Amino acid sequence: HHHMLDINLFREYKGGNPEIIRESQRRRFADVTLVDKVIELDEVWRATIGKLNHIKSFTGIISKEVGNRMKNKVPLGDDLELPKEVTDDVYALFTKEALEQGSLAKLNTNQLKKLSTYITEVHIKNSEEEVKQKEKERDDVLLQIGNIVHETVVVSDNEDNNGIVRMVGNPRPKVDPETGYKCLKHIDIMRKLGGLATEEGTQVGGGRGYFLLGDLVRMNLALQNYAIDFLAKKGYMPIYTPFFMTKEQMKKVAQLSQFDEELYTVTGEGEDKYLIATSEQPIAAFHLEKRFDESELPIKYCGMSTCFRKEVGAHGKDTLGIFRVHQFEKIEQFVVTSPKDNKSWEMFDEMIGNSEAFYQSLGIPYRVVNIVSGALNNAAAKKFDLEAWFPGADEGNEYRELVSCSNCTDYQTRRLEVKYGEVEFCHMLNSTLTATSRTLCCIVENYQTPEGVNVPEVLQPYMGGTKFIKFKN
Amino acid sequence: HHHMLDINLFREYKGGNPEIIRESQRRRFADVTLVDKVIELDEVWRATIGKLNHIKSFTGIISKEQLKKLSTYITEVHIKNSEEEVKQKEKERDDVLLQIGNIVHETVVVSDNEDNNGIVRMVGNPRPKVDPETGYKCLKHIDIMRKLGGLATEEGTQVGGGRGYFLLGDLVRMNLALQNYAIDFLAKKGYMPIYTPFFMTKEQMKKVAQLSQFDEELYTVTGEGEDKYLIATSEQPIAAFHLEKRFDESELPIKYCGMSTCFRKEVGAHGKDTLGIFRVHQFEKIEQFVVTSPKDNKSWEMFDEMIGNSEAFYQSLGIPYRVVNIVSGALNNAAAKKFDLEAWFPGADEGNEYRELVSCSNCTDYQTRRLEVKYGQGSEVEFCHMLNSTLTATSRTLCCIVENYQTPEGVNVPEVLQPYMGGTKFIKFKN
Amino acid sequence: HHHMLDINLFREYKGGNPEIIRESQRRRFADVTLVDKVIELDEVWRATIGKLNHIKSFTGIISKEQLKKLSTYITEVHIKNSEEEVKQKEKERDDVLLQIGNIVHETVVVSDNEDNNGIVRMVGNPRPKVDPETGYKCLKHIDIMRKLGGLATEEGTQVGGGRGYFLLGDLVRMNLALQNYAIDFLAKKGYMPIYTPFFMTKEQMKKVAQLSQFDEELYTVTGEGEDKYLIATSEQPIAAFHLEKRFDESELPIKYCGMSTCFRKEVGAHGKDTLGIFRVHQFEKIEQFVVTSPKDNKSWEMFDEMIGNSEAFYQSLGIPYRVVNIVSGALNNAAAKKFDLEAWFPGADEGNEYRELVSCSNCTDYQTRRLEVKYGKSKKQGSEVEFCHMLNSTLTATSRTLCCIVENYQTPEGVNVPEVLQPYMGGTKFIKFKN
Amino acid sequence: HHHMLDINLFREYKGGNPEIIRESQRRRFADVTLVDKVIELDEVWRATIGKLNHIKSFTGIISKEQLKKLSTYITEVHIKNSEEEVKQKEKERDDVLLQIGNIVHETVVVSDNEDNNGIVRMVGNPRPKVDPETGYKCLKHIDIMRKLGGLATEEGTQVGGGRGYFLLGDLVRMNLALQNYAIDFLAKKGYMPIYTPFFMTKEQMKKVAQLSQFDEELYTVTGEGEDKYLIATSEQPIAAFHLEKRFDESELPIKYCGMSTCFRKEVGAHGKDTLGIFRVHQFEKIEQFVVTSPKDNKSWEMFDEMIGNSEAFYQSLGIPYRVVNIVSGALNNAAAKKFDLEAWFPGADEGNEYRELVSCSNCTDYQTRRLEVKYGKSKKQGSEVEFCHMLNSTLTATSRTLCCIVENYQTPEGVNVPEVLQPYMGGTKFIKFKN
Ligand SMILES: Nc1ncnc2c1ncn2[C@@H]1O[C@H](COP(=O)(O)O)[C@@H](O)[C@H]1O
Ligand SMILES: Nc1ncnc2c1ncn2[C@@H]1O[C@H](COP(=O)(O)O)[C@@H](O)[C@H]1O
Ligand SMILES: Nc1ncnc2c1ncn2[C@@H]1O[C@H](COP(=O)(O)O)[C@@H](O)[C@H]1O
Ligand SMILES: Nc1ncnc2c1ncn2[C@@H]1O[C@H](COP(=O)(O)O)[C@@H](O)[C@H]1O
Repeated sequence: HHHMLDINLFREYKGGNPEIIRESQRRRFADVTLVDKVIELDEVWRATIGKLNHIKSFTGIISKEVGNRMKNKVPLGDDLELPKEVTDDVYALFTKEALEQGSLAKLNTNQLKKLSTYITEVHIKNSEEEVKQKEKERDDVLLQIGNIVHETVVVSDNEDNNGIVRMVGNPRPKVDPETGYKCLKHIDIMRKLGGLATEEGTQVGGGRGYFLLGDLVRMNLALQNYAIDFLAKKGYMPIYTPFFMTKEQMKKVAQLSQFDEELYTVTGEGEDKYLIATSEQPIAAFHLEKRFDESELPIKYCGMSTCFRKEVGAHGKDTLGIFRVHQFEKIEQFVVTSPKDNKSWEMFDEMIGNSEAFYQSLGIPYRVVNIVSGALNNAAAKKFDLEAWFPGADEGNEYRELVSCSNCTDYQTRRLEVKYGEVEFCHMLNSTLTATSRTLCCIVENYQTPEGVNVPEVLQPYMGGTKFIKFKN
Repeated sequence: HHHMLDINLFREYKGGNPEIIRESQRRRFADVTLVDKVIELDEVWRATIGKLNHIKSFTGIISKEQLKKLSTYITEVHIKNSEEEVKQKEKERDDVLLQIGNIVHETVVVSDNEDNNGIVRMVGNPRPKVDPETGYKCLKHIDIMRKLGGLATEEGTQVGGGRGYFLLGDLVRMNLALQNYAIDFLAKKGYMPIYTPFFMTKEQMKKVAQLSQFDEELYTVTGEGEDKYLIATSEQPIAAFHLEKRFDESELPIKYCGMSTCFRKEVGAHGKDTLGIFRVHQFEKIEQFVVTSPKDNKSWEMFDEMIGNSEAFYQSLGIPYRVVNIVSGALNNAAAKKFDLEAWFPGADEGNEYRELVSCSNCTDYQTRRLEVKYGQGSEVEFCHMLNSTLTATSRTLCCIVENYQTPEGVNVPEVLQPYMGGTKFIKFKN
Repeated sequence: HHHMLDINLFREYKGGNPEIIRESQRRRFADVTLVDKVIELDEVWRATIGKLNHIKSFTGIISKEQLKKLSTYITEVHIKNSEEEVKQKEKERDDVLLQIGNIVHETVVVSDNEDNNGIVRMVGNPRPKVDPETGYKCLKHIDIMRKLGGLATEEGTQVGGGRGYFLLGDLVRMNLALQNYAIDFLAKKGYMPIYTPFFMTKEQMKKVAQLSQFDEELYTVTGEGEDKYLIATSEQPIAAFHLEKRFDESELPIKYCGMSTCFRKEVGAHGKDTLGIFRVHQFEKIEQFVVTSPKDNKSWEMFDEMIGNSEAFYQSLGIPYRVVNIVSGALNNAAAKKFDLEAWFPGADEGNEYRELVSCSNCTDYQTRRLEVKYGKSKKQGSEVEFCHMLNSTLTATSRTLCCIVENYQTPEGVNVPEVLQPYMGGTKFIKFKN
Repeated sequence: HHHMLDINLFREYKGGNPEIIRESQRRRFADVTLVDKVIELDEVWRATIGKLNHIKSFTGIISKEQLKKLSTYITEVHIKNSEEEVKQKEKERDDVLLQIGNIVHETVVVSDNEDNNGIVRMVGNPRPKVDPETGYKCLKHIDIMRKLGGLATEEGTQVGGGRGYFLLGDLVRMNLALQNYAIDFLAKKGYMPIYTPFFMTKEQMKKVAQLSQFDEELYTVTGEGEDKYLIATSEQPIAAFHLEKRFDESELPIKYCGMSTCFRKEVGAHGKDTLGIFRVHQFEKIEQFVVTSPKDNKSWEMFDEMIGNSEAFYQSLGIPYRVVNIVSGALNNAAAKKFDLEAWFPGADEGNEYRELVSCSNCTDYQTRRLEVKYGKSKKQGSEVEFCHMLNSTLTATSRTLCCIVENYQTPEGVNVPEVLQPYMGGTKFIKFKN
């Protein structure tokens, strides 16, 4: 059983288990004290409701006394103001001892009706606002705690400890044992094909800018076309998205730190917008405030978009070619599931399995890696990456991520109000199928020859039968 | 013979013909007085150079003869003053010249009203708006796509702002099929596929776009490096790709099959074409882009080839259309001539059935001058010619396809696209 | 001999050695093709000058001898055109050259992974994380500072945004003691104190910062005059202080004790080091900054002297550390070599105990070229003048140093004040936990 | 008795006294009609509540007794509509009330012209501008600092923009001595040192600054998270530190020794004080900041104590000064009273010899209302709770104080170090002119 993060989990008196949240924070190497802060604020909130109900009882105590006086035909008295001693402290009049000793008998009936009005206007309203402030204060701390980390996640703060789950395929050696031919790197291969112009690309579009030319363009399309067919046949609905999102929409699907490191701003028509970093962002927002029955789940989407990333944190990293760029196309798996019966965890296995079958069909060797708990973002309960073999890489850098697959359970569906059926929420998952510029880098390295690049068998029909791309220089 | 716009054409005494430029300005319904301003500024410029040479000769007259202090004074006070003043008049002259539009080709219909666009030819068998044998009236593209379950404008606008959309299901696969087929179609005709940056730096965009496009058309993108613009068409980065390059006759023509998503603010078009994905802020477009020699009407022959390519494309899709000669008053400053292909939309409102799907333009050397795309003379060098033409903008082409291929039960897939969609022949209505 | 990066080094037939530049690019894991692009552009530039001078000969042959209009045409159409083409090719060559990083020093560990940073030496006696006799486990800096009542991250972030903090009470006094002691420490070594603008104009900042720093590191400040940047380190304005100056051998070296608040966006480090004041947007830093002669390996001797100063500083504080040789792939474009001092944090999570407190870099003439800090007031070499060298080294960044002190000097009852800081704290020897 | 500005004071029939508010507006030379506008809006607000409660009676009369749909209609169309109208009128009333300035204290000089600032007292023996025996004329601070070699406005403005400056050498050490001595001085009086964020979010800055400060005074800082403002004084973040807190009598007063760099656009002062570091965009300031009980004139006693602290500070430095009572028309909206300390500048132009070094203000509860700094943890008075009082007073802004020191301690050969600062300067007694 994997827990959802909600306020009840913090409440030891209501069947909750706050130590689970502390343990998740420790595995995230995050602020463990947030758990006790939420508990403290929740208790103050609940105590504040108790005070409000205590003040509200004063209303009934007054009206009952007024009612008894009217039945007994007691004169109302003059239109007197409340004594300063009463309004200095109305609480002192409503103790059991004070009432028995005749606290209200000191006031005529006109004064009792003024007192009730005063209590409503000055004390009940003040307490009602204080209840709202404390509720928001608690909820604001709760929003800072990350999703519960799944028990199968490797507990570590260093991705050197990412668990190697399995290895699939036959990675060609960097140096051919019979001819001594050393595998070239993707950028040299693509330039030797005449298919890549980083010089005009950066002149025209800024850093990391590129033009792709010729057969590499046709292979770029072939990958997209095949990926969409591949997922459509597995029941994933193809969906093409806006590449813009309004800022208020983006704030519902992304972490605030992504805004400075990752997201471009776009201005000039209507509200300022962000360019999307992944079709997962608009496809998530697509579900804003919707409700789904068990009979309507799961919902499977094959998302398609160009993706834009500022890569501010990665200056000086992967600066050669189109492995790490600001602009690339990506085919994405996106699934909404029931929150019941470990279905989202079963869907996680299905989605990483889809990506594995995809790269096996391409003849791309890879390994599946279990991402350490300290590196998960706040939404993910678990993340598997597929790291593919790059036989032209510099020593030690041969396995590089091509795919990430995450189960976010109900972390984002809560923020988007994607309800199931004290509401319950759906679960959401996402997984890369293929980001094509980096997959093209991997293909050209694994399929290179001394004369050019072989086209993977499964892509040949999607390229009009082209079997081979010959070096031009 | 079609004239290029350069400073020599303004100079009647040097073999030029400024009345050609005045007549071109009248056909554009533009500021005709700009021609006389260039002539006046050019004459003042030439006289200023003459005064400088007259001043510089004073140096030589002196040199033959404490007599050096006068000579230095002439250099420091007069020669420098005139040499800088020549630059001021030269930049001033060129600044007016840059405002004059390209010479309008003789075959362009001369008019200020696009109601007078010339209908060059009509090709195909457009289906009637209403089937005479059943009474079934063709639906509009937006209704067709929604009945297919393939279009979500509601979530699209919530997520992406005005005109935002999601496309779903078989329509997505048909969108890709159009792109995949278009690229194959042009690659087989010798057009090199090229995928471009969708960003351009502002200095680069200023070389390939008119200044008004920045306000009406181009989004700004910020956050990494210099502020940039989203491209409105792959023609913009592909043109910039040729910045300061030079080509021989043997290296021409250069033919590109450009591919990109395109982004347009459509500020001038609020309230126009507000239903569906006919006019949007974001769409994919396959573009023909060609650089030619400036000799022997080669660019005009390439113009005919390019509109012919688009015609063959829509014939292969079974899309009826007409070719339209855009009136001189509607040409932008770069274009010497523009043909549009307007396709039949049987679901359109009465009178609105033919709508632009393709524009095809010969800009001769107007943009290559600004980009320094030289042909092959010192400063008397010549420049190449550049042309561009839509092959297909896919969201609007999809609108046209579903209207022309609709039935009461769904949408037939055009025959030529079926292999590009895994063999799908028909898309059934879901609601 | 360590080479400076200039155009002459690219010209193999004219005494240069471009393979040295190619090997530096490989060690940086950077774009090697830039070297050949500069060579090609320089050759076209030199050929364009050759064509221009040959056209200029037409004047002497013709003008010495009514074909006089031809001479004007040749000047107006060909000579002017060639002159403009030379200026364009020179700028094109120089723009690519500016993209190549400084020549990496031969003693730098060659690697793309900082796991291979060379451990040069270790100094001190690091206390165990767990007391061997009592089992008391060293607390982390943030918990210590909160138990002292001296750190308010809650009000800090509400008032100042992410990573914002207030410091209160004796922790403030210790923060100040670090700054005052550091400034005295460097003054005794001949480093002149200098207080700088914390704003810099874009034109000047562009000469001392690479383009990636504008997105990852530098805040923009607006509202008076032109938009400006907050400094990330006093190294930036102190370097710019030397703009367009020339220094003779007798006027070097120039040693400055830089002091400022420093401002850093830390965009690349979202989610990293989020607890306490180890990594913040705002901190004070006492900085060693030196201008040296370019002769006789003087800047390399100064590099050793500057890391030695920082080492003696942390020895005097009783802070154990190690000196680390930063791998070539991690150096920024300006640095020819960088040593870090990584101090012991006994409260850190397992495996994270040694963390950077100091960086020390020799940038030789990479920045002085851009700032035109020339060597020699004489112009005898014309445009072949040499430039001074510049170095910088942290002495102490005080919020992170404070974190290190409180972890290393903690007891179960509070924090001992390091002996050398006690006179700077009115004799306070100990700060007691309040909760 | 000094009144707080709250809605009850506007209600003449309910124990208030609106003429007191009108007279405060007249003394401020501000908009008197705001008082009657608040009165009118409050009356309409109270009448709207009366109509709403009367409509609510329809439920009890009707609902107690198939005309049941009428009750729903009355609730859906009239009661909800009246409830919204009450909230709107309350906000409309409160928005006008926020525009009225704090009640001006009775001891404030009533005038619109600061020429009438009251001279409260003068302390010290100001040296003559011209030496009576030698005729030596006192130099101005900028010339002194340049002759010491300690001030670089040329590099300062090139690097940092207008008014930018570097300080070098012993002037830096004296700048630092002022800060360290000031912090020790206030610590002995029980003021806790506090170091603050120099950034503030817009939501918090709006609670401690009036709208005109955003255009004239506050820089905007952008690039990480939301746009923020640079602080103009540590008073701003230290006030915000108390957001939504409640303090009992036993927890007051709260005394802070604020320290920060301060940033000011000085847009209103272009062309004013353009020579040297008397008026700059960036300076360090040691600040007295106090929260007091609202009872028994305690904040007015604290005001006297705070100006007294500043006076003893400048007496210890041997700086002659005068205390000035700032005219009512010049007070900002928050201040009920403001005293300035104006020090003697013997190098100033004729007539400009006394210039502000210190401002000391009692803001009573003007800001604590906006920050919800409540008095008493008990809620026995509900929404009729009282707020604490807040005061602030400069101890020393060091660049301007340095200007005053060098003019007052100059000789023909250099500058004497004030006796009390000598231990803070390693015993340096004198700084000699270098040129
Ligand atoms: N800057 C980039 N350039 C190219 N491909 C990228 C980039 N960032 C991510 N990708 C690809 O997209 C996948 C998903 O990335 P992420 O959403 O960061 O998990 C990666 O595994 C890569 O294949
Ligand atoms: N805002 C738009 N939305 C969709 N398609 C467009 C839009 N603007 C232009 N197009 C398509 O792109 C082609 C070229 O347009 P233009 O570049 O204006 O000549 C048109 O004929 C349309 O097919
Ligand atoms: N964001 C930061 N917060 C606190 N201290 C920092 C930060 N960045 C750098 N430092 C300190 O400043 C020193 C020099 O940093 P750098 O200029 O990056 O080499 C480091 O060794 C740290 O001690
Ligand atoms: N622009 C400035 N430059 C230097 N010192 C200043 C500046 N503005 C204010 N000060 C100092 O700070 C004190 C308090 O200023 P204020 O907060 O305006 O009352 C003044 O008395 C001056 O000593």
